[PDB]
Amino acid sequence: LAAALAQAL
Ligand SMILES: *C(=O)c1ccc(-c2ccc(C(=O)OCC)cn2)nc1
Ligand SMILES: *NNC(=O)c1ccc(-c2ccc(C(N)=O)cn2)nc1
Ligand SMILES: CCc1ccccc1
Ligand SMILES: Cc1ccccc1C
Repeated sequence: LAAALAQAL
């Protein structure tokens, strides 16, 4: 999940 969101940055 972290990566799925972190892709924004
Ligand atoms: C949410 O973005 C997210 C993505 C990927 C993972 C995750 C956890 C563990 C592995 C892995 O290969 O573990 C082997 C011990 C890969 N991806 N978690 C959360
Ligand atoms: N929000 N995105 C990031 O912080 C981020 C974007 C892209 C990458 C990344 C990592 C590794 C490669 C590669 N060719 O090995 C390319 N892009 N990391 C973080
Ligand atoms: C694509 C997720 C990510 C974001 C920032 C740094 C590394 C990786
Ligand atoms: C590992 C991680 C966690 C939360 C936001 C961004 C990144 C790259």
